[PDB]
Amino acid sequence: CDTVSAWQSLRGPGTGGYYLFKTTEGGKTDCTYVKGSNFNDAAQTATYTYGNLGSGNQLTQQTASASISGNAIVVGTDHSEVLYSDGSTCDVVRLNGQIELWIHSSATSNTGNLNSCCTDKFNQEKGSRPEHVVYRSTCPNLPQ
Ligand SMILES: NCCc1c[nH]cn1
Repeated sequence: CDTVSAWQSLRGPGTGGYYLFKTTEGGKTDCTYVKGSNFNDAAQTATYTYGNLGSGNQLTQQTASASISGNAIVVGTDHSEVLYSDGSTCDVVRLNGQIELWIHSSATSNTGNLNSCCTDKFNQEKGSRPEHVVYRSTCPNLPQ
């Protein structure tokens, strides 16, 4: 289960975006997501649009520059260390001690059949910490 690089994780397929599927973090807002655009492969920088479910059944949106530092995806002060990513469908990252399993928008109808490398890494790294499911099928589509 050789991981792709942090840049390959950030960029993913280069289209769509990622929903937070499971996390060790409690109190997370439903439909937490990130979506990259304006990918600069040379500089390994992108625009991130991110948010979660707000009012009126609409996703919130805030933008930030996303970049890479070592093996972490950097958004503001958040450095999310890439534990495993396939660069295509899912990522397992560590941020503020929390273990997070993110899924590409193309993978949201198969959450029981995700890349074994992603689920194995998430299950290993969370240890005895209870998981929380943040994604649901009724989450709105990502910002277009
Ligand atoms: N595809 C990477 C998703 C992500 C998680 N955290 C920051 N970005």
